[PDB]
Amino acid sequence: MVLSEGEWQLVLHVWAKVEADVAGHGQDILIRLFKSHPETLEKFDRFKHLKTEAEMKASEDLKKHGVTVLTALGAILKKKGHHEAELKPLAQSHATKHKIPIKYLEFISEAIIHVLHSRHPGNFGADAQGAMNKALELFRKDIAAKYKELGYQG
Ligand code: HEM
Repeated sequence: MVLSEGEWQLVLHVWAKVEADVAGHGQDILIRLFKSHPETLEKFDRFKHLKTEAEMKASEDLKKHGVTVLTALGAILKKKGHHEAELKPLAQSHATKHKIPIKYLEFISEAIIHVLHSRHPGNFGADAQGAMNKALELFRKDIAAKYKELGYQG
């Protein structure tokens, strides 16, 4: 798939808002993911023990990881489709070390959309959401293809 320049502009305009508070958005997105799909929390030996949202919010480790995740995703989005170099190491660790099925990447995509919808209604109308969805679908399609090449495609 290929996004138009207009679609990338919608994606990067809302991402610029997210970047005003990377740590806050990161906490919201990961907590939304762990609450909506508790099975995903099982993949994190570091966070598996967290029992409630209050505990998740108070974890400094979880917040730091959210910043690491959003910074990586942000670098990918900014390449506007030419993200092959960035995807390689991410695909390798998530397929071989962490063992993260494409289904889970769908769950976090849903979490990202929910959080942007709640915090940025003015910059995340229908057209903007469609563009963000398309960007994340592209991300998932390319990651899936790399998974296959790496021998996982899980
Ligand atoms: C937009 C989606 C994602 C991005 C950009 C992303 C990014 C990252 C980054 C940059 C790290 C650091 C280095 C590495 O190990 O590769 C990481 C680690 C990890 N990721 Fe992701 N990830 C994504 C989705 C997921 C999902 C959906 C799961 C699980 C449900 C997952 C599980 C993990 C685990 C288990 C680790 C290591 C945690 C630790 O250091 O203890 N990732 N991810």
